[PDB]
Amino acid sequence: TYVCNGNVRCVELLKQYTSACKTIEDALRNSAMLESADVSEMLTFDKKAFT
Amino acid sequence: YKKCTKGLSIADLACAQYYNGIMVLPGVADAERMAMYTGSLIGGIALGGL
Amino acid sequence: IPSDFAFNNWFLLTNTSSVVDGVVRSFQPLLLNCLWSVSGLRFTTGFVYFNGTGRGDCKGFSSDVLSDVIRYNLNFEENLRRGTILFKTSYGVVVFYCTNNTLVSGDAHIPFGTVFYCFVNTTIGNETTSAFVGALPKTVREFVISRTGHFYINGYRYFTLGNVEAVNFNVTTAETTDFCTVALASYADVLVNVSQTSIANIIYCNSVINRLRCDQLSFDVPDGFYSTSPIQSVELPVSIVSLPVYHKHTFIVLYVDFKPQSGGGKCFNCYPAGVNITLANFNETKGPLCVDTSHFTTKYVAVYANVGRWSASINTGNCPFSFGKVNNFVKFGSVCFSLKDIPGGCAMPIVANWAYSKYYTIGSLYVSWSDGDGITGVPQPVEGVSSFMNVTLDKCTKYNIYDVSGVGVIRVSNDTFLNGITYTSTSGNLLGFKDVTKGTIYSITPCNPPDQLVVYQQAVVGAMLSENFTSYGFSNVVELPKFFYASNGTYNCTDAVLTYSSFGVCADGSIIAVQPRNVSYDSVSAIVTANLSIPSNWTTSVQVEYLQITSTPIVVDCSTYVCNGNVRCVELLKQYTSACKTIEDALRNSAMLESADVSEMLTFDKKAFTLANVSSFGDYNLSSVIPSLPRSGSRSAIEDILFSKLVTDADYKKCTKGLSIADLACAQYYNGIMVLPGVADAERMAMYTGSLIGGIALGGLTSAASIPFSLAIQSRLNYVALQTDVLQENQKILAASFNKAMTNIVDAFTSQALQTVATALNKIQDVVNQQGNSLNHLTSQLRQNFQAISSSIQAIYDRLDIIQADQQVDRLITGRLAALNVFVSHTLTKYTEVRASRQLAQQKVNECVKSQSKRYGFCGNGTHIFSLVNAAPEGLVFLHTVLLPTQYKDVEAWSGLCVDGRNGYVLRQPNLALYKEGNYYRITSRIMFEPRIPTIADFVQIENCNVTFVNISRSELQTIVPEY
Amino acid sequence: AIYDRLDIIQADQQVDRLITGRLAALNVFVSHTLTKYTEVRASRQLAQQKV
Amino acid sequence: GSIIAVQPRNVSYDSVSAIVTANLSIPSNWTTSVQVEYLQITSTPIVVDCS
Amino acid sequence: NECVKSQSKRYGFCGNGTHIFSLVNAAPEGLVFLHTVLLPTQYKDVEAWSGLCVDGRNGYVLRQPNLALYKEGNYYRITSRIMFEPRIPTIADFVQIENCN
Amino acid sequence: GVIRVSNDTFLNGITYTSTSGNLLGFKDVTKGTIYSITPCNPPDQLVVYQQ
Amino acid sequence: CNSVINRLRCDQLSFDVPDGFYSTSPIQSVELPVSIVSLPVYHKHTFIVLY
Ligand SMILES: *[C@@H]1O[C@H](CO)[C@@H](O[C@@H]2O[C@H](CO)[C@@H](O[C@@H]3O[C@H](CO[C@H]4O[C@H](CO)[C@@H](O)[C@H](O[C@H]5O[C@H](CO)[C@@H](O)[C@H](O)[C@@H]5O)[C@@H]4O)[C@@H](O)[C@H](O[C@H]4O[C@H](CO)[C@@H](O)[C@H](O)[C@@H]4O[C@H]4O[C@H](CO)[C@@H](O)[C@H](O)[C@@H]4O)[C@@H]3O)[C@H](O)[C@H]2NC(C)=O)[C@H](O)[C@H]1NC(C)=O
Ligand SMILES: *[C@@H]1O[C@H](CO)[C@@H](O[C@@H]2O[C@H](CO)[C@@H](O[C@@H]3O[C@H](CO)[C@@H](O)[C@H](O)[C@@H]3O)[C@H](O)[C@H]2NC(C)=O)[C@H](O)[C@H]1NC(C)=O
Ligand SMILES: *[C@@H]1O[C@H](CO)[C@@H](O)[C@H](O)[C@H]1NC(C)=O
Ligand SMILES: *[C@@H]1O[C@H](CO)[C@@H](O)[C@H](O)[C@H]1NC(C)=O
Ligand SMILES: *[C@@H]1O[C@H](CO)[C@@H](O)[C@H](O)[C@H]1NC(C)=O
Ligand SMILES: *[C@@H]1O[C@H](CO)[C@@H](O)[C@H](O)[C@H]1NC(C)=O
Ligand SMILES: *[C@@H]1O[C@H](CO)[C@@H](O)[C@H](O)[C@H]1NC(C)=O
Ligand SMILES: *[C@@H]1O[C@H](CO)[C@@H](O)[C@H](O)[C@H]1NC(C)=O
Ligand SMILES: *[C@@H]1O[C@H](CO)[C@@H](O)[C@H](O)[C@H]1NC(C)=O
Ligand SMILES: *[C@@H]1O[C@H](CO)[C@@H](O)[C@H](O)[C@H]1NC(C)=O
Ligand SMILES: *[C@@H]1O[C@H](CO)[C@@H](O)[C@H](O)[C@H]1NC(C)=O
Ligand SMILES: *[C@@H]1O[C@H](CO)[C@@H](O)[C@H](O)[C@H]1NC(C)=O
Ligand SMILES: *[C@@H]1O[C@H](CO)[C@@H](O)[C@H](O)[C@H]1NC(C)=O
Ligand SMILES: *[C@@H]1O[C@H](CO)[C@@H](O)[C@H](O)[C@H]1NC(C)=O
Ligand SMILES: *[C@@H]1O[C@H](CO)[C@@H](O)[C@H](O)[C@H]1NC(C)=O
Ligand SMILES: *[C@@H]1O[C@H](CO)[C@@H](O)[C@H](O)[C@H]1NC(C)=O
Ligand SMILES: *[C@@H]1O[C@H](CO)[C@@H](O)[C@H](O)[C@H]1NC(C)=O
Ligand SMILES: *[C@@H]1O[C@H](CO)[C@@H](O)[C@H](O)[C@H]1NC(C)=O
Ligand SMILES: *[C@@H]1O[C@H](CO)[C@@H](O)[C@H](O)[C@H]1NC(C)=O
Ligand SMILES: *[C@@H]1O[C@H](CO)[C@@H](O)[C@H](O)[C@H]1NC(C)=O
Repeated sequence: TYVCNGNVRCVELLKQYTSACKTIEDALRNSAMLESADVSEMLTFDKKAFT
Repeated sequence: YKKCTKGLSIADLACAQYYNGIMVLPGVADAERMAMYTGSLIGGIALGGL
Repeated sequence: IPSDFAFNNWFLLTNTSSVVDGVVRSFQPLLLNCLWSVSGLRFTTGFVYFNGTGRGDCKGFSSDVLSDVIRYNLNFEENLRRGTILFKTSYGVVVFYCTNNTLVSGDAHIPFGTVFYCFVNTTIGNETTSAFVGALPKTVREFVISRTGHFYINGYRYFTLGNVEAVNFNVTTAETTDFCTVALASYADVLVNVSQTSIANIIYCNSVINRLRCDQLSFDVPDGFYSTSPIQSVELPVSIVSLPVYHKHTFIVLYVDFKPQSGGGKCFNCYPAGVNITLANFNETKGPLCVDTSHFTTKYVAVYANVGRWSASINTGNCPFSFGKVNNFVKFGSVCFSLKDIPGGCAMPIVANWAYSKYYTIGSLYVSWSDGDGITGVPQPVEGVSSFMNVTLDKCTKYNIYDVSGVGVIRVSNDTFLNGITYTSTSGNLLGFKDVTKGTIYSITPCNPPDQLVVYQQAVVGAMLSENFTSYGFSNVVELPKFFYASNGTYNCTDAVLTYSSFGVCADGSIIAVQPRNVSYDSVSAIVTANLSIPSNWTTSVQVEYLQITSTPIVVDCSTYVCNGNVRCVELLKQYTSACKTIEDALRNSAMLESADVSEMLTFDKKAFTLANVSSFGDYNLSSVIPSLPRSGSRSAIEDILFSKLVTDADYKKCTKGLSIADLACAQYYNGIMVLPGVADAERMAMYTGSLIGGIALGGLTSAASIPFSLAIQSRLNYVALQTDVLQENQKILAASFNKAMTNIVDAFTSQALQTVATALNKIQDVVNQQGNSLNHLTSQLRQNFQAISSSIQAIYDRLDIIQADQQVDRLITGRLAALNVFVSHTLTKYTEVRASRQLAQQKVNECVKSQSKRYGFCGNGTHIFSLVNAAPEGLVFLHTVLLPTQYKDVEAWSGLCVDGRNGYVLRQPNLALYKEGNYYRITSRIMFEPRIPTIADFVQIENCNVTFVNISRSELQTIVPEY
Repeated sequence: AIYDRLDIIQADQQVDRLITGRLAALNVFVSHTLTKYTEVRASRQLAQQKV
Repeated sequence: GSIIAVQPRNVSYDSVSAIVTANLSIPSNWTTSVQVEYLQITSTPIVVDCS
Repeated sequence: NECVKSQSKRYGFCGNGTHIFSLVNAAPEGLVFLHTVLLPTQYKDVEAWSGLCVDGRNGYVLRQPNLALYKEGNYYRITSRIMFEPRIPTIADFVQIENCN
Repeated sequence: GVIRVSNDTFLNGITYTSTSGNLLGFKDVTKGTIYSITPCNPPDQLVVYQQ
Repeated sequence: CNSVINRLRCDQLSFDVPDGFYSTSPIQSVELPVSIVSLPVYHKHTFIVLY
């Protein structure tokens, strides 16, 4: 999306360099999921506290 | 963005981001649980093991 | 294709040098059409005409299709069978001679199996030429040739031909079991895993799962959220919106005259061609032409149907614009093309084809231009009426509005938008345009919004979409507010097997409102009358952590890494030493700094050495974590499993000799990336981890031996609170839970605890990925030449004389030093971050491990008992045993009662609280139900008695509290 | 518009120098995201550590 | 110039032990040793005019 | 503001041992400190009991973790876990426990 | 560099190159034997003491 | 700049280089016979000449 902009040809050429990009987007994705895990872990909910 | 790719309004800046692929994820501390949490703790300030 | 098919005879096909032991997605002719079983192929093999006439079974799926490719895989023993090879092709016949004997004619047999002067006669037109066999194949196990004519034998294609019609495998077979099969097949796209010259398996890229998996460049992609854009690329009508103007005729035209010399093989004397420009009339006074007005038009006309095998075309000369698309909404000003050559303009190459054998290059009119807005091109020849503004709204469209091209659906919008004709976004893509005729406006909605989808258990169930639609094989795909959720499976919403920050997902695909982990913690409260709950029966749960503690030390020689051993590059580099010298000095001193720091942390105790003995643990059977007993010499199961998973340190001295091909790490020495032996190398690192791990059950003592562990742990916990129990069942149940965490969690290697270990494992694999792709990012920045002709400095010297050699050499070194400073600055950011995390790790091993902190939320998410520790790839891992609430214990608590007399009690220290279990009073802790005997040492006097409080005199206080 | 301007071969040439530069800036951005992650990690430690 | 197997700094620290019958060692006669530290506390403020 | 003003109760923080106080000066764009500290130089032998409980229903456990008895002679003294200081024995640090071994 | 005789089938292809792109070894056309390439000038690390 | 010490010191662009570990590649640059490995093909005469 960010580089092809929806272009099929740019997609085909990009795919051969996936390893770099795939690594990039995997890093940011896993780190997003990591930090989301971390926050969710911090997140707690109490029925006593609600009221 | 699902609701801004239709309708009679010109898309907002954030919607333009979806169009360009900068998918801004809904915030981890989205309003619902974030508020439930901030509330749970803020009540935990005057609430103790009881 | 069968699964588990060994296909050992089949092989990979590579244009360039073959890779080893890697997985790559690629296009291969793998859509097998007809097996065409050999069935003992005899001397009269037969001719294939690119047809399904194959003597074979179709194996169900992919039964029969137009056969696009023919291959000759060979399955036979190491035997010589008399044979000949004859090739039939459109150009003409090809015959192959050979002679096993040294004589050129010799004996006309191609060697079969392992292994001669052979020749080939190729007749083209009426001319016959002879080709030398040259190199003799050791053994041919798979042969291949295409229609397009590419020929690869196990890769490294020697050449490629024009095309072919038929073939014959003129092999006389003495053996009855000559072959199993020899087939025809068709192209496809697949992926390939080959290891150490042996293929493992492949994955067709058909399903959604297999599609994304192919994109993952692996097998069995793990569960998670991934982005897909499945929008159909099928061409659709494209609406045009334009600005009103009466179109003057500004369309370029062309003519050509190609003398028709025979386009067959025999073009010994073949004529050239002369083209005459048809764009406009030329007066030789002024060479350049002009534009009548600012209008959109361009066309190309030519005649090429003059020869049997001829095509004439132009690609691009020295100017960017590609002729023939000039009409595709291009805008220029006063380009003023001229046939006669003039400066400041590009030229265009013209070429003629004769079956690709020879290119009859000619040069047509060079094209000149000026930067402007007037000249323009439209695919339609005439737009003079100026009422043509094609418009499709809801359908997918391609659009050009006022020279802006995009793809999407036009949505009618009603807004004044009086500022200007059009508005573009921050990126620059137009959002909407107001119509010239009436002031109405149309927004542009993107045609192909990106889609997010979820795969679970190697299956895609559920997808996050913007449309209310069921796109799955299951039954129901519900809707949602402000956003939609796609899962075609039924919704019983029994329970959620997946959890994201803003949603939850059932095993069946039912969506659930994100529910945060429900936890009921207990916090201290002021002296009050209430019914209270204390944690009583705990069992221990390992909460695994991973701590970065160093980074892999790396040193780079300026000369090695940039010169590559080149003396000339060394001489030029030396003048810029100050920068590089500063760089390598910084990284070197910082390496020595961090090595000093670790060594300073490193300690060794003779008392501790022995403490790794298995006798100390007793019933605990910690064993796995226990450092192994010295094997008649002067390492734990987890560290070993982790090492066994080190997939995806030695001395290069021993790999620059020997019969083995060098390993990847050895290649690093060759390229000058001298990876230093790890500071915490195995020897002292292990001696240290052992010394401390024994220091956990070893305290300041005269001897160097162990103490019974059962009495020993009691002390670490006492730091948190005074144990008044004698018989510790918790020990044995925490051992059963601990070793069950090791059984199960170590099986996970090879309960929220499981989430913790999943996080830690993902963290270690993260740090291994980040280091791998860091140095791979470096060695790929060496794989790329910023501006050079090529990356090889040597080959550059071959290519170039000194002066311009130095020019591209130093632009290379400037870019390499730039990336190198980037890398050393990432090393410095890694140093400051590994310094913070060293502070923290060093800060917790010496505290939490040695003496439980009084800070809850630090280590253990509750009352903490002690922590284990081991080594890990470039980091530490700990196992903080802790005490948490499992069963609460009811109690009643008074409101800090003051005695009726002037005596009245307030708290002597905040961490205790009375309660009334019965007539007698006991003062259990705020962190356990331990029944501390009541005692005066914790009392205080306060006058003001609230009658609502205890009724006791100072005398029977002794009968109430056993103060003395 | 580059595809409109260009035939495949040199189209791929300017396309891939584009993507090389875009991936370069993109790695710059993901590395600033990683520096932001390590810093927001320190400050998460501290915030989480004070609440 | 003789090479030696890296020996880490030998140190015999003392850590607390649970109530037990044993012969124990307490530090008695100390003399003070300065352990110098250096702490970054600011950075050299710099301003640049675009023009 | 901490270690300098009031010695931390965290060993391994400042001084690599028992810490006494810290000096401070300025430096190019930074600070430098001189953390005076107390470290082991000469150990002092002692004998320590296994948290003995009295024969009567009275029996002793530790009132706070940082001390330890020892038997220097017939009389008992309760030196700290961080020094050989001879704290006079005292009831303020005692507790009762029935089970006598 | 110096060519070192190597004995391995290496049946995948004629030649193999490293991650950098420098060839590691090549198999002979005549007989299937292969030769590894060992770097001519390995970098050296040296220590200076008391000048 | 004759001795090893004075050689590295000249590279240090200073005097009395402090004690430490430094990288040197002293391999002789003297020209040596260079072996050639090639792919079998009967060479047609494709050599440019000049007058
Ligand atoms: C080693 O080097 C050699 C060269 O020395 C490489 O060989 C080349 O490889 C490329 C692909 O990497 C080949 O291009 C492909 O040609 C395929 C054959 O199709 C031919 O006929 C069809 C129908 O008439 C034409 O459309 C093709 O292309 C022609 O027309 C297009 C129009 O745009 C022109 O641009 C071309 O110049 C031609 O004039 C061919 O003549 C062809 O099927 C294939 O197309 C698929 O892949 C592309 C890219 O993804 C898609 O855009 C296209 O839609 C097809 O993709 C789908 O098609 C299949 C059909 O089964 C569907 O099932 C799937 O959905 C699939 O995704 C492409 O055009 C090139 O021809 C070839 N050179 C020669 C002469 O053989 C090797 O690849 C290389 N190997 C290594 C190891 O790198
Ligand atoms: C590519 O191939 C497989 C995935 O299917 C992975 O490597 C292969 O793993 C199999 C496991 O069955 C190995 O088979 C075993 O090899 C050992 C070693 O000789 C042998 O003792 C056993 O009897 C069994 O045959 C196979 O050798 C191995 N192939 C390799 C290493 O090339 C690998 O993960 C796959 N690649 C990826 C990353 O997809
Ligand atoms: C055989 O191949 C030829 C092409 O040479 C084709 O014309 C014919 O249709 C094929 N026959 C069958 C039965 O497929
Ligand atoms: C096969 O080759 C033999 C000799 O090599 C020849 O006698 C025979 O005619 C050939 N047959 C065909 C069908 O080419
Ligand atoms: C080509 O074939 C002819 C006869 O078919 C033969 O005389 C000639 O020697 C062949 N060319 C060679 C062997 O190079
Ligand atoms: C080829 O056929 C032979 C029979 O001669 C058989 O032994 C061998 O297994 C086959 N090779 C395969 C299936 O790869
Ligand atoms: C444009 O409009 C005309 C008439 O409505 C039609 O003939 C033509 O096909 C249309 N073309 C496109 C691309 O919309
Ligand atoms: C085209 O070619 C013919 C003959 O080759 C010539 O008479 C004519 O002037 C040329 N140009 C145009 C624009 O017709
Ligand atoms: C969503 O799609 C379903 C499927 O047909 C349809 O019944 C429903 O009316 C649609 N709702 C909206 C708001 O588009
Ligand atoms: C799920 O819902 C379907 C349809 O309402 C129902 O038939 C089925 O019994 C339900 N299953 C469970 C486990 O609730
Ligand atoms: C969290 O809340 C639900 C709501 O009633 C309750 O059933 C459950 O006991 C709580 N969680 C656990 C693990 O007990
Ligand atoms: C809970 O407290 C009330 C008074 O606050 C008391 O009467 C009751 O007995 C307590 N609960 C139990 C189980 O004793
Ligand atoms: C729970 O605690 C009580 C109190 O000591 C004990 O009697 C009981 O056996 C414990 N139960 C378990 C399962 O540990
Ligand atoms: C470990 O201790 C046991 C008993 O404490 C003893 O039998 C054994 O010899 C010890 N290990 C070694 C290596 O001596
Ligand atoms: C625990 O002890 C038993 C017997 O001593 C032994 O068989 C078992 O292997 C030990 N546990 C582990 C994990 O080795
Ligand atoms: C003290 O006791 C009185 C009853 O006489 C009551 O009204 C008041 O709330 C109490 N105040 C406290 C407990 O602070
Ligand atoms: C460290 O160990 C050696 C080994 O016997 C010992 O001689 C020495 O006393 C220790 N180090 C110091 C500084 O005392
Ligand atoms: C060491 O302890 C033993 C008993 O554990 C004791 O007999 C001995 O006297 C102690 N050492 C000294 C020097 O008193
Ligand atoms: C060591 O400590 C003892 C105990 O006070 C003291 O008498 C002796 O003088 C001290 N020695 C030194 C050198 O400080
Ligand atoms: C190449 O080989 C020939 C014969 O072995 C010899 O005359 C020539 O000098 C050699 N040259 C090189 C550069 O090895």
